[PDB]
Amino acid sequence: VIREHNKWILKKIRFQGNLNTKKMLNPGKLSEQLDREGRKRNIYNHQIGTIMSSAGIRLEKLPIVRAQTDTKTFHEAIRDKIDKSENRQNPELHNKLLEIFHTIAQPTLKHTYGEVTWEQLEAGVNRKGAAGFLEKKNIGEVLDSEKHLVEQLVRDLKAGRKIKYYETAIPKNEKRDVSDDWQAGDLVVEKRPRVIQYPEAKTRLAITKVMYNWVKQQPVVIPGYEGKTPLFNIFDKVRKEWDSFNEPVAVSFDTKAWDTQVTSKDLQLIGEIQKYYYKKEWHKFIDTITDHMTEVPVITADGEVYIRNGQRGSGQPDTSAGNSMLNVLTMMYAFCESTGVPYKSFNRVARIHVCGDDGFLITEKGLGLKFANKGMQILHEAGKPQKITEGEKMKVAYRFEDIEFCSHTPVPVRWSDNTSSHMAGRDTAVILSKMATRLDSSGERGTTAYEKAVAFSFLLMYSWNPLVRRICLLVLSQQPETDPSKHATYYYKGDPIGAYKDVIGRNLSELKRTGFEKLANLNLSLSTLGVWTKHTSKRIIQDCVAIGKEEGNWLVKPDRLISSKTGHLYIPDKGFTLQGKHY
Repeated sequence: VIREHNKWILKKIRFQGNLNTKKMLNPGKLSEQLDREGRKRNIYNHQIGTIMSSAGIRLEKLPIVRAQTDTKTFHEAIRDKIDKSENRQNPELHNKLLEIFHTIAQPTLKHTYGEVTWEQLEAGVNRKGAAGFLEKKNIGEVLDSEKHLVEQLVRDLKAGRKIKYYETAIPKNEKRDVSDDWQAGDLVVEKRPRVIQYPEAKTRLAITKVMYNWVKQQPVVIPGYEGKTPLFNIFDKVRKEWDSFNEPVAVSFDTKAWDTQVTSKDLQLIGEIQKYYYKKEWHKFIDTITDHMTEVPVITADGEVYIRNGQRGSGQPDTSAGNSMLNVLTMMYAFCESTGVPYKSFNRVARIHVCGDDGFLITEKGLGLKFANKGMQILHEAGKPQKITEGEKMKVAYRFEDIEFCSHTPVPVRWSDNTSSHMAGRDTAVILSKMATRLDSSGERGTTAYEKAVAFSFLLMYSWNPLVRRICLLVLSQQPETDPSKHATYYYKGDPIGAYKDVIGRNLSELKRTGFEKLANLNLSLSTLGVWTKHTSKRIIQDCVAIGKEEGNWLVKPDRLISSKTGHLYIPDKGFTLQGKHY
């Protein structure tokens, strides 16, 4: 019941309001927002978002929220997770971890690794890499001017001279999932931030420059390290392994705040394993840097200074390999300690998959459930505590289809030629949540050029999800007269629908059927959290049908369902997939 001269604003409201105002009209919310520096930008990706809004998709209900980046809570964070004594660990642990290491060392590479060229280092590096605190220039900026400085540092570290290592701590500015939360009463509006602690831009360069091989895992030498493999065919290889066992089972790793749990001795162990693969001319370097990481001086963004007793500073270059290697060793060790399986017999009774602290292992029911029970406690005294759940034991998968890994589970996908396979799945709500909120930060603002790349990228990753697929298509369907932006995860050269072939190996038009069950499960939060309406499915479909009925080769015909309905198929052309900003 507002006044007339004031109803013009109403035609600008795009979403339901969220002020919860009890005695003042809250008409809704707009699609623009005030940038941290006065600017007025979009909140979402306009194109993708507009289409989502065409159907009953309330972008507002997406389980996503900004992270509290304010000093008061940032400090709470550091106090809550980081402020802790080093974990006590059974004595001999590290001997046995080393022992286990030797059962998985690749002699063909022992003492072969050394420094690498500036050229291979700068391989799509993140020039916008943070800069330090006491440091002026950032990565890239450092490449250009102070390069030679990096060199003397390397040289300094090698000589093992004195250095002023310290790490900067800052809350991470990112939108986060609250899908689990909202799914349950708790309708949080923001979430604690991840606190990043990281080495100086120059130091990061020196480090990654000589340890490129171990850090980037060029020559993956970590058993089960799967963060080098593309998420579209990963569950396929795991599928194999699963089928090889009689009555398989997957046990999931679930350590609490892993980084905060890394011991000093854990760090030294990695030091050893690193010296195992590096030419002797670098062992002092390795020892030197490792001696520093056992007690790091951290300077918070606000100015505070705390002396952290060894843990993993997410920003350390070695984090990925470091945590992955240390994680597999500990879990293997844990498995053995639990079942009775001798160390060298690991690879014969089980298969392990890891990605940083995340990971699981496949094995015969018996051995797996054993690992699952005695596991918690063994792990607990190993210094890597597992999250208390309810059935006081590790999560056990009895169905391959239930394996959770790297934030995904497998998704069944039948192809035209009745052949099958598995794609990487996730909650649609979340796919949508990332689709509408990912903008190019490695840039600023938005263009259909960008969204097109975004759509393409999600096509490669989620073609099994109809909703998403048709939305991606509708996106790609626009401005064909313009090539994609290279600021996305991926991007195509030539014809998109082609490239999907170029990478997936098959044709989109061939995606005949997606597991019904896996899909019903992956669509729950959509209803439960009120993200979509009943009509949404139909709504988006017609949206395609419309474009795709006119005479022509419509790239929206690859949906076997839309194609059917339009009476037109799409005839692909060129198309070769590339990369852009993918980690």
